[PDB]
Amino acid sequence: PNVVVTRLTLVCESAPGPITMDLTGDLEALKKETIVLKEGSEYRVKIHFKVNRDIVSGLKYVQHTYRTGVKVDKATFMVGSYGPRPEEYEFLTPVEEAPKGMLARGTYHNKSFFTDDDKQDHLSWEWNLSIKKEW
Repeated sequence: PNVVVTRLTLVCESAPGPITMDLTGDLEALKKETIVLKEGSEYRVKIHFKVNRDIVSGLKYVQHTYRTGVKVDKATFMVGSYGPRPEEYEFLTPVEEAPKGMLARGTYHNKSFFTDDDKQDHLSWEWNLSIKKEW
């Protein structure tokens, strides 16, 4: 395909190691993968993607976050226009603060969509974020 989503990374300097998932692999297995942030960490979501053949416009990243007892949190980010090249591009969301406090720890269930104004399903995937007192 012209657009290929390759990877999700949580960018956080204070993390003791990389926080990343390979989106070219088994998507069913991503749900079991442990993605941990220390509570209160400042981080950004980084989506890596390739544009292979043709200039594209209106790319968008959508993330739905499910947390027990809370209404689903829906966020849309404009990614924009990109031309073809061999090297992947990286899109980063604005910085956000991870949840903090005893009642905010544990599991956040995410469904992510990389799409565009034409509603193409470039990739849809699930992943879980675990918020912990320590790394």
